[PDB]
Amino acid sequence: TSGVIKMAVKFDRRAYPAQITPKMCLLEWCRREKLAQPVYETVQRPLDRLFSSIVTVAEQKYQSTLWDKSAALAEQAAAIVCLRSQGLPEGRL
Ligand SMILES: [Cl-]
Ligand SMILES: [Cl-]
Repeated sequence: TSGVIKMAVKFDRRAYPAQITPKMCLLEWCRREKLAQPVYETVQRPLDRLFSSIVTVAEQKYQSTLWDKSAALAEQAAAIVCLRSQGLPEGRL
């Protein structure tokens, strides 16, 4: 159950309904299957002030390799890696 699963992704807000995001889809999958809910860890780097995040779900870790303009945006990209690497739907129009 070790290691980190990764992809190069960014969250594109106009590709989803304003009120249904990847973080919320991931939370609903955890409720349905009675798993512990997700834990995020987010950091900002001094080189260029961008953010990156890692999410832990069911003892497995997931991360995007790109950096983005806010904590919220980084956290949404982490959620996408978790869902898309597993073939789960993520809310796209
Ligand atoms: Cl959450
Ligand atoms: Cl934002």
